[PDB]
Amino acid sequence: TDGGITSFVRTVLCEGGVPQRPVIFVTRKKLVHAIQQKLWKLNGEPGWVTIYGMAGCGKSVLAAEAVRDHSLLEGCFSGGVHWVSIGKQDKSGLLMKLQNLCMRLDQEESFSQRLPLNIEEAKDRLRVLMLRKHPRSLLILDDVWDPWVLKAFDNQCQILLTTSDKSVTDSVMGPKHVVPVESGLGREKGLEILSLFVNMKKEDLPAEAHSIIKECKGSPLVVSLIGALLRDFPNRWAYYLRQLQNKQFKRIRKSSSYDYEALDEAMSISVEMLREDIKDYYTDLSILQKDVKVPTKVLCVLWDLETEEVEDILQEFVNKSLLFCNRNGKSFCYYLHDLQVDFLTEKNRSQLQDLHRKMVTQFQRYYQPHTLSPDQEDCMYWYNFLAYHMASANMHKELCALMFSLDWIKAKTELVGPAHLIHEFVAYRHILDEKDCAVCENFQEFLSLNGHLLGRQPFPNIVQLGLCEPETSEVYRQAKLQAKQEGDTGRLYLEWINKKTIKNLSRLVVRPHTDAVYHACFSQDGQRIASCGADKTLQVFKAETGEKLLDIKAHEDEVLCCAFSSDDSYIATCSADKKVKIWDSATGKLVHTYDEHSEQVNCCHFTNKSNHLLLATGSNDFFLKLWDLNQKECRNTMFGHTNSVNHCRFSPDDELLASCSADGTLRLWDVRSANERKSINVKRFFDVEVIVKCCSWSADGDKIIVAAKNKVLLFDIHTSGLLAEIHTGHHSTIQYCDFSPYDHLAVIALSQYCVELWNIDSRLKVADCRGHLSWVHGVMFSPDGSSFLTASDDQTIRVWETKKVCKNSAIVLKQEIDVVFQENETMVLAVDNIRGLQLIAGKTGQIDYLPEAQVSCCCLSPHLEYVAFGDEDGAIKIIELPNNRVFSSGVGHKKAVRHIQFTADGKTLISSSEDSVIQVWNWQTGDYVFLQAHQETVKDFRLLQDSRLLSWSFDGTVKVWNVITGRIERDFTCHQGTVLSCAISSDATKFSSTSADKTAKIWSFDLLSPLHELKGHNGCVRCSAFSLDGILLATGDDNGEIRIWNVSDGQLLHSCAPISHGGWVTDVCFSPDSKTLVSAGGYLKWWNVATGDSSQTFYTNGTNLKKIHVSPDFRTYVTVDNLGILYILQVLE
Ligand SMILES: Nc1ncnc2c1ncn2[C@@H]1O[C@H](COP(=O)(O)OP(=O)(O)O)[C@@H](O)[C@H]1O
Repeated sequence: TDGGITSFVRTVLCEGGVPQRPVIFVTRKKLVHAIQQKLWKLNGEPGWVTIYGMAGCGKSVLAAEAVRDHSLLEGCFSGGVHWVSIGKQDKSGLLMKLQNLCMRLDQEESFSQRLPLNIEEAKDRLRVLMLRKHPRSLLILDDVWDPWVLKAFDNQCQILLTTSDKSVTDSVMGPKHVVPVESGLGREKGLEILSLFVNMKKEDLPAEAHSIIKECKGSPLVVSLIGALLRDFPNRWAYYLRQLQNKQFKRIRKSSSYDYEALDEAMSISVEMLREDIKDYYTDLSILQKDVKVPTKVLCVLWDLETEEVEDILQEFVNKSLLFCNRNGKSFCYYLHDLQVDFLTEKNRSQLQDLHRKMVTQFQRYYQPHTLSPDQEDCMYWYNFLAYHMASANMHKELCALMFSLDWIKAKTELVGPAHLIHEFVAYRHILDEKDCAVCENFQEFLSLNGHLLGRQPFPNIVQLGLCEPETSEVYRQAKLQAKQEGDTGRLYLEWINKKTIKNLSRLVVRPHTDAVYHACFSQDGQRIASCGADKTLQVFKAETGEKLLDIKAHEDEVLCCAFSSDDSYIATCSADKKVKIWDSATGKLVHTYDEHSEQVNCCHFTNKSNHLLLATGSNDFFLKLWDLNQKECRNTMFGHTNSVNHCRFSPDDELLASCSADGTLRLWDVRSANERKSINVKRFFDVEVIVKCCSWSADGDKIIVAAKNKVLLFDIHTSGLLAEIHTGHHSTIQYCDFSPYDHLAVIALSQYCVELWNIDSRLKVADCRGHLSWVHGVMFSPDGSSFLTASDDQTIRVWETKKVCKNSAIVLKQEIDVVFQENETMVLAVDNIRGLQLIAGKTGQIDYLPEAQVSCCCLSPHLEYVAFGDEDGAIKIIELPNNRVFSSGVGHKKAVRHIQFTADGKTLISSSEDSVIQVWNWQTGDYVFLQAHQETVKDFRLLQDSRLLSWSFDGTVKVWNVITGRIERDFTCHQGTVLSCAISSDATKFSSTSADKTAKIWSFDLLSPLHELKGHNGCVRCSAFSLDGILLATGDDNGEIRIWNVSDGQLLHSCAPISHGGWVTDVCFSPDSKTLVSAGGYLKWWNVATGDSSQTFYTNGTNLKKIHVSPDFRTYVTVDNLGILYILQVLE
């Protein structure tokens, strides 16, 4: 103990969070130095310096002592250092840490306020602060337990960590180091310690001394404790050597309590010796977890006291070495050494349940769940713990109360993401949602859809998000009320009338994981399913009710795949720990481990015949191993692939093995010999690298389908020729699939949550499957094919019954519709997503179908009665609804049919395609009128006043034909490149402006020169509309920007163009009162004329809407999201 401090060393250390010294200290300079060395030994280059040793051996004090020296600090870590007590944390745990470490580094919000909402995101926010804003800085990680934790800090920093297990640096690369520190200490120091406690100096240090130390085993913790004991009772020097002689502490799990023995005792005694008023107090601290620092106030609420007092009490403890503390900024938070917690949790074992109940109670006596203003030192603590303490005390009532609250949901999420709350619902399900009620799934399924939104600022109106749930759901009832309680307060909540029609309600959803499900598969009999994922476990349920049958902790890392044996006897799993495990489908006990791959493993599949039993695995080691489960060893290793092997199914007839790699080849192996028999290069792409995944065999096993980027391919296992090729969603990437045994059906996981299954051979999508809203990973048919399952990042497996998903539902449509706000009801007409078109009667499902050659656009005749639609080949037809059959079809049109529309009167159809000619079919009579623009390709038109019709194209040209006489009454060359949207001033029509690539020029059907150009928009005005007379015209920009310009020929009224919109502002429209501008693009969003927005609410599952249909009164709406969801909104009662 002395002084090498510099009031600088101070700042740098008190800043970063480094702890100070322990009451009494003994310069272990020999190692303070040992460590320091390895630190300079990093130079500039980032590295890893690990100070490991048995728990309670000094490390944490050693670390601090290392960076407690100016010489080493400046010129090395001149930027500073940051202490981060991590300890043993699960996933959600490390998150609360990182969240903290960020609330500290960007304490200036220098890079967006609000903390990161998840590990990954925090990794970055971190990597930035360390590599700028705080460079040349050291990161001190106190007590690390798992390798993976280090890989999150692997961001070019020089990190000094401490651990009780050196093997934590095997999941990270860099010039690592090691500074071994024994578990014990040396008598001379141990003595020093005692000495400095009793105020002696080895001179008066009794005989016992040398023996006591020998008993405390050197552990500075143990010693110091005893030393604090021998100091508070100067006589028992030999009395205690006696207690320590024989460890009279009795804990369950006697067996081999390593470091305990000496410690448990030290504690046992000192504790029993506390005064009889503060002794009850220390007992309560039995509910404070390892590597968790509590703040003064958390205790005030527990004990009904105040700062000073609560601090004095706890002081007596820190002084006696029964507690620890460090600054937080005038405010103090105290921790407990790991071992001391294990002590207490064992000692006051039978009392733990009550302490967690005495807490919470003391939290309701002072606070409110949804009233914790985020300035209270204790704030955080509660959010990420109140929910735990309650469960940790088993309080069905209490808990359900806090987690079934819309208000807590908001409250918490806005502060720390939904990341935690999501875990919790799953963790505390066992106690939470009991009885019969599924008031859970509701809140659970709630946290899945709108997951992405919560915690993301501008914070969503948690009420609307709820209104969007099933009527039956509690999330709704709580949101319906929350609303009806404020009736008339300038808000107005919209309401999804047909919220019911949508929702492909799968026959069953299962939630058994804490993290993304990466795979699943039915048992041969189809009765069960196994599903492994990043929750590091295996999980097997009934294909019936999801009734859990097995909950194994499979591996010590993420699990990339799993499958059942040929007779459902075993379930094997293979992961990134490079291990392949076989389990007992029955007992679920380990049955054997095959560790031979160099890299992670992915494909693991059993032989199909109930005769022989083998297992084939693919890895990133490029090999493919065949295991003979009846042998302690591997049966083969297929050297062959160029890159990583991904998928691989055994041919029905167990003689061939298929292999699908990243090297762009499909490869057939002869099981018996294990020799490459064929290799199929996938070259359908435009040297280029392509990855082939999912790849199943056909019934007869004389064919095989495989998936590469944006296609599925059917190959003849013989000719090695290609039999069929179906392209998928424009441009994405099939992430998985699975050939069905019957009907040529093949389900495929498209890019992100969208999952559609097709019908090869007819090569036509058969049915879309909107179900998840979080990246889908796996998907496959039950053996018999009757049904299929899906696994995604929303960490849920959902069974689906095939027959039912394929029926022609009006659930999902294309984004080509036409609305009819006929008063007492809204009527939408939409192009189906598969074949015909649907006549939807919003406010009474009533879905009527109409077969057809895959239309390309729809069209309703005001009065209904006649429905018209364009076609893909340019064909046009009209069908009369009353009859719903007799249809009339005119001839014309070379390209597909875009906008098509009926004339004011019941006859004459206008329709533009993808070329210069507009068409005016005055059907019924049969006469035709053409409008040879000679232009380029009419972008779109609009039925003007009296038989006059405004047109515009990729020529900046706008025109005013007149039907019944293809005669150009007006021509304008008002843009040098593609006109995009432009409206008329409806009332009268004195004006009619445009908006092309640049800005929006508004003119007057007269002056063959635009009134005043409206420059500014830095994206490209892609729409606009005039204010129902009101003298205003809003222009929707491309990057979300949206300015409202004023009808005074040329100005620049307010630009309420936030984004801090969501990609493209494809539409707008003013209220009949010229006060409410409602925009549409990535999602709906209203505004307040002249500065500020409004009910910016309503977010849709999907996005990139196009045209938002507003009824007359602005109290009814209709739109469709790129997920085929038809939203028919209508303001709340
Ligand atoms: N050099 C030292 N001098 C005095 N006491 C020490 C010393 N090192 C550790 N201790 C005692 O042990 C505690 C710190 O233990 P710690 O270093 O955090 O264990 P670990 O290294 O396994 O994390 C302190 O409360 C202190 O009384």
